[PDB]
Amino acid sequence: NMLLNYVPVYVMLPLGVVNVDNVFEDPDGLKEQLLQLRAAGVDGVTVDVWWGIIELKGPKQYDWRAYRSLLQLVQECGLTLQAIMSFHQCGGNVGDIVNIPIPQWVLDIGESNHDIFYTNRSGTRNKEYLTVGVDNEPIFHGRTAIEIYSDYMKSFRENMSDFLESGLIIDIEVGLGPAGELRYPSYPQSQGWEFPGIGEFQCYDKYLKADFKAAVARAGHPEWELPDDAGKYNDVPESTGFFKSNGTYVTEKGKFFLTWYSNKLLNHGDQILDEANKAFLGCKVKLAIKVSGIHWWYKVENHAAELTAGYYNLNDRDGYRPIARMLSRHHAILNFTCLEMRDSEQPSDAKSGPQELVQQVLSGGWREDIRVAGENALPRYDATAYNQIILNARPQGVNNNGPPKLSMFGVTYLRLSDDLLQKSNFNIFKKFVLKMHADQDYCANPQKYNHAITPLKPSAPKIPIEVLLEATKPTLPFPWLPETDMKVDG
Ligand SMILES: OC[C@H]1O[C@H](O[C@H]2[C@H](O)[C@@H](O)[C@@H](O)O[C@@H]2CO)[C@H](O)[C@@H](O)[C@@H]1O
Ligand SMILES: OC[C@H]1O[C@@H](O)[C@H](O)[C@@H](O)[C@@H]1O
Repeated sequence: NMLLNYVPVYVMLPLGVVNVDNVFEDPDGLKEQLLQLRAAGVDGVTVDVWWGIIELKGPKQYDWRAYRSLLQLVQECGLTLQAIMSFHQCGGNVGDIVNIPIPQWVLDIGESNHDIFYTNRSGTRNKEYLTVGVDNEPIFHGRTAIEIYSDYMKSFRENMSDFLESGLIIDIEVGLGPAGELRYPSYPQSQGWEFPGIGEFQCYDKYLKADFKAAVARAGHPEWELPDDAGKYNDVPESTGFFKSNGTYVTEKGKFFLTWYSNKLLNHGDQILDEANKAFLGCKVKLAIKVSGIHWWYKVENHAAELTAGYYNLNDRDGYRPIARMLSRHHAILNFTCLEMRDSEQPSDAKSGPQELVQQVLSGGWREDIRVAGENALPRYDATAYNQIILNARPQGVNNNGPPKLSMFGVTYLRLSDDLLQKSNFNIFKKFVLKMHADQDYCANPQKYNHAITPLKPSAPKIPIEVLLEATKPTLPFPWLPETDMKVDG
């Protein structure tokens, strides 16, 4: 039955639906919009549950009231919800039209210890997310960074227990870095970065620097230092000593560094997912993480932008499949934040391969047998963008004889706004939804399309780093259709 080809669609809510003062500003206005979404067949909505808003007053001083009101309204409107545990700041990344810092009490600690922030070679501290360097340092009034994240999720679970039991929440997206994605803040607009700059390594805080020095010493090269020839944010690879042909990135020193740098992210994600699994154990919800889509420089040997962001991906080394393998033990979903782009839409001097990157990432996930989801990177309202999203959702089209061999677990659309509801735009959006649903009407019971959610089980045993890195072996991607068989047209 065709319903087996159904891929659910979710819509991200406006940034700041509950403001920095923890107030659900305009319920009536949101309601009108939500009702239009429900009428259009949208399965659910997505929202940031901001750490800086909820635990503002002080350690474990949570206030869930405003969010309880929002969830209540969402439920009343007949929509499901994807909740993002947002442990990051809103404001310095593309589209961030509102400023929401992390808890002030944490920022106060940052005044006496600047090394709790990601730091670049020049010494500039980025305050949008706590460096992985302090994940296990008990410097926050007795707690470590991971314990803070853990306590937060447990409080959410307990205080929103009625919504969880009633099945309102479909999945919990655990924020793991800038913009909620598992990556280093290598391309900060707040520091002057501009596409398609290669970005900069963010491993200069005292915690990461010390870990590196100890590591190279144990490797027999105590004299090795962090990269000093990688250039600046807006450089091009060929103008740097680190990324040029036969440059530092290909030397024993460079390879060791890149492995160390990317490994920190894998472990960061694995340890926090462990806590998320314990916090939501038994609940009918799934776990998910977000991976950034860094398509610029993907078509040159150095893959410079990916490397500075923490994804050690080269033409002969898969830097994404190891992440997918790590996710399997947690039975988590890999959410890829860039599915609507086409190579031809990118300037040629950027050497961008968004289409190829998507194929590589989704294929790796399916090969590791995990579920994969995604979202468009930039606001788009045209047919071509929707058709590309639909192609990626079902790479080999629909199957009239049963379920498709390949399909994404869901797609989240960024973002709900007055522009989207404009007559003509919303008209196209409705067709996008219909096509994602494979020409079927909105289906309220997820079980009908094999998306039933069972109680979250405990995570499987820890997978050693060496086994994770075996996933770096390059593999051929699954075959992709040149265009979707379920086009929106125009
Ligand atoms: O509201 C979710 C999330 O949205 C923004 O980050 C997006 C980004 O704009 C996209 O281009 C892509 O990278 O996915 C990101 C995460 O969904 C905000 O910048 C971020 O703070 C917020 O959590
Ligand atoms: O915010 C950065 C964005 O700027 C836009 O002008 C470009 O078209 C995007 O490709 C880029 O990601």
